[PDB]
Amino acid sequence: NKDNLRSPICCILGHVDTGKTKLLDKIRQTNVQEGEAGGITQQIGATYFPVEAIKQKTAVVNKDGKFEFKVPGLLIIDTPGHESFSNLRSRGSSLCNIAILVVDIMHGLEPQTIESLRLLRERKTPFVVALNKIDRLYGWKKIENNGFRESFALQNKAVQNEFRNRLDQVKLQFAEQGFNSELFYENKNFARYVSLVPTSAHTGEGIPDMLKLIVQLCQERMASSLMYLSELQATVLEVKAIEGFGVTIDVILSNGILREGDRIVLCGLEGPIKTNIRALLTPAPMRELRIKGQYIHHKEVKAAQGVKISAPGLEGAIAGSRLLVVGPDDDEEELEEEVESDLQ
Ligand SMILES: Nc1nc2c(ncn2[C@@H]2O[C@H](COP(=O)(O)OP(=O)(O)OP(=O)(O)O)[C@@H](O)[C@H]2O)c(=O)[nH]1
Ligand SMILES: [Mg+2]
Ligand code: NA
Repeated sequence: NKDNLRSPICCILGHVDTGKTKLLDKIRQTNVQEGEAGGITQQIGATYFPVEAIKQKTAVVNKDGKFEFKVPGLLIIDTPGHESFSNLRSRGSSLCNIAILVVDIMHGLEPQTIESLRLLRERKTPFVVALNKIDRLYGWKKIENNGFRESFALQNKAVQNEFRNRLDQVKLQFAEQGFNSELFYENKNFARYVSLVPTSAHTGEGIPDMLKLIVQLCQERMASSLMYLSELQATVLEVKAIEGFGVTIDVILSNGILREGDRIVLCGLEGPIKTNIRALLTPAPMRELRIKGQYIHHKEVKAAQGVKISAPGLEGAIAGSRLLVVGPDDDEEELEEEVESDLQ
């Protein structure tokens, strides 16, 4: 039932500078990419999108309202594309239920695209491809934040032909890597063929189509049990000292529910850590966990979400550690053993 709905996790993967973060900024209406050193992402990011927002941002490709939204929302995990962060792509990939693979339409598949495809294939993750930077097609005429088809229909013949040529090349490339793919509105087998959705992070065109498609992936490809909450599952992303809270952990809550005051167990350098949540915090909706802000204090947070936890004794917490909650009925040492076993 609806009071037990789970917000799924989507990872965005792709080669360096293909526009992962720029796409998320266009959706959030933020400017994270401009603040990044080097213009590159160097850590895992997480942003929560309430379904009310996704409905608004897909309205132009859902004008009558026939599309049925079932998810309460979606957590999207941003990852680096730079060669040196494979550990982070592997982590993000292992957390997600679905994914967006970003491909620069002007370049096609590149080395970390291929790395990413290996990850998606290994976990059999449902994904869609954002064929990004369509505004670089020579003579592209934009309508800001339009659906791709509406905009494509208005282009001159030369632009349409250049588009089709590049799409055909990118399809042949996916085929060579063992994936069949179709332009999204030509895909007759959403269950087995990858949908390609042309986008521009600069003009916003196609982003409504991409958001609709990732909801569809959650609702029509992700295992249906993952639409509802079950046993708590959570992963430590980072251990960071924060002004006025001391040593905190950033955590991806993958399943279940966290509560203020909860007593939690996780791996530490010198052994398991057992402590109490003094503050259970999130960013504002549609704002990055990897960005400093005023944080929202919660008594309760439901999965999936990226959270920050303040608790004594977090020094020595180990990034990548699983995290568990000691409930009214629990035996602790068992839990310690299984997180310690999963760490190794
Ligand atoms: N013309 C055009 N440029 C884009 C588009 N999307 C991204 N860019 C440019 O591409 C550059 C790289 O964008 P990023 O958002 O850093 O891409 P990324 O995939 O997140 O990069 P890494 O996280 O460093 O792997 C920036 O200069 C963007 O402004 C697009 O749709 N059109
Ligand atoms: Mg980035
Ligand atoms: Na970049």
